[PDB]
Amino acid sequence: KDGFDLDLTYVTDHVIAMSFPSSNPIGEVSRFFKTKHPDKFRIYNLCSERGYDETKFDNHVYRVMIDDHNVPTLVDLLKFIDDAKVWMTSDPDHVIAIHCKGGKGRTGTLVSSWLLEDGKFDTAKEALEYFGSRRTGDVFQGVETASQIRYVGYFEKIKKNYGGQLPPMKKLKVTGVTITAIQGVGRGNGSDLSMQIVSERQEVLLCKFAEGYNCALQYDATDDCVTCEVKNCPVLAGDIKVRFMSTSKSLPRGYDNCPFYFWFNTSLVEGDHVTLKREEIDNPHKKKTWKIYRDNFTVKLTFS
Repeated sequence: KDGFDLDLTYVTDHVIAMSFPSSNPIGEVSRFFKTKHPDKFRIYNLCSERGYDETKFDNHVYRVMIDDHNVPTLVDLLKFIDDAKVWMTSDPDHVIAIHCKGGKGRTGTLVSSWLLEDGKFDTAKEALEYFGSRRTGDVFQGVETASQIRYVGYFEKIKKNYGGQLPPMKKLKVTGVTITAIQGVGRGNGSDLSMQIVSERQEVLLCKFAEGYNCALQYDATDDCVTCEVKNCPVLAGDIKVRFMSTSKSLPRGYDNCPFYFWFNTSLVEGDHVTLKREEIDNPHKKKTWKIYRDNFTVKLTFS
């Protein structure tokens, strides 16, 4: 129309979400920002997996390293918010454009936190539905995973309860895991399952439930659940991902190459446990899986 053919959306007049500038061919995305926002744009590339020629955008590209179907570190989220705040407030015509690839999970985690920082919404849930409504009211139109939703909620908590800065440090050891509604999940008794805890991109603990490898499994058929005592957990600090793997052929992988997983940050855990409902766990949150993960499916981690 103005001669551009692009997956690009104005979420607001000064906040753009878009797809990856590939070589949207990069020469056209580049021409677009140089034509409609000359000297007044800043681009954010959220892809851990891929960069590009940032000189097509006059070197005004800020990188946040986020894995697809995952979350930024909370530190990186807050740094992004500071960088965008300085850019956005130094000139009424400055704009920010946010992207990775799918225009959706990673992009919506940062756009929705930005919309909270700018005061347009009071709650993560409204900012999330609002971004969902600009791409396509459902929070799962805003981002892809339950951890993405959690991290926008972490930003809201930081803003509201911790003065816009990180909370006092809390460190944890996982000593137990409990999974309810286990029938129908893999072998229905925990025996196909293992659990990996990942910190700073590395495995810090692996548990294999049938074998008692760093753990001991109890299956309670009456209560339709499994408990496992977790052994040898190192002290955990910061953003932690917990992944559950299965030897079972009937238990499919969703995102992240595993049946189900989640992120949490140790300083934002309340008390001695975290319990997540089905819609709060990555992969069981998708309705295509709700004959495997029933409505009372939950994962609880116990801490010391």
